Order: sequence, then structure tokens, then C-alpha cells
Amino acid sequence: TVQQLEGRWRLVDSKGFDEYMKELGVGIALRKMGAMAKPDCIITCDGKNLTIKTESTLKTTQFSCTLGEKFEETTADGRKTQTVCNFTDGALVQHQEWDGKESTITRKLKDGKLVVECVMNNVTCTRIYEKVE
Ligand SMILES: CCCCCCCCCCCCCCCC(=O)O
Repeated sequence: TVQQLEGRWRLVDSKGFDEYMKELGVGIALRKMGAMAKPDCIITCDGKNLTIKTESTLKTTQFSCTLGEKFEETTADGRKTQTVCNFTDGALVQHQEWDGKESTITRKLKDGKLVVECVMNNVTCTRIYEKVE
């Protein structure tokens, strides 16, 4: 259940994230910030409404969405995208679309921690998050 993803999570490990950002076309300024920020990810749900808030000194982002409904997302790197979030096959899937390109971030609960995987054109990433308190 999506509720099982609720809570404040802290990043304990990252992998492939720098390759992904490169794949998107993000420059060093943001690539360095992302590569060195150890953000907190707060996920809360209300029925079908869902909010994902990212917090760090180097950056703070946040967006809300209703499962199954498309919406305009202003990504941390400045992209406006047509995002849809849908909880399917036991994971939260955040599919993005912009300028003919696509990308999807998948968040799932595993062994007690939140495992976030991002993919774009076969280039992927894997961030592990442990619940705070
Ligand atoms: C932290 C911001 C760094 C700037 C680069 C942002 C690149 C956009 C990344 C968007 C995808 C983020 C999803 C990664 C998964 C996660 O939430 O940790």
C-alpha cells in the first residue's frame, strides 16, 4: 500500500545519480549540489492525493499529485514536465514527459528502507533511504 511509503526518509546511499543527471543534461552547478546534498524525503498521502517534499540545505522542492492524474511538475533542475504518479505493482511510479523525452522514478519499500530508482534511456540510479525516528 502507498501508505507504507509515508514518513520522513534520509538518504543513506546513492548510486548512478551522477550519470542520470548527465543523461538529463544538467550542468555542474546542479550536478554538484545533487551529488553532494543528502536530502530528506517526506512522503505523505491523503486518499489519492499525494505530496513528496525534498529538504536539504542545498535544496528544497515539493509537489502534490492525485494518483492517475497528469500534472505540470517543476523539477528541481528547472524542467516543466507532464508527470503522472500511479501506485502500481507495489511501487510508486512517477512518469515524466517533456520535449519528446521521458523518464521515470520508481519508489518502493524494501527491507525497511525506501528504494528510489530513476531511469532514462537505459541509464539508471539507485538511492536508498532509511526512515527518520
Ligand atoms: C537534488 C537536486 C539536484 C538537482 C538535480 C535534480 C535533478 C533532478 C532529479 C530529479 C529526479 C529526482 C529523483 C531522484 C530520486 C529522489 O528523489 O531521490
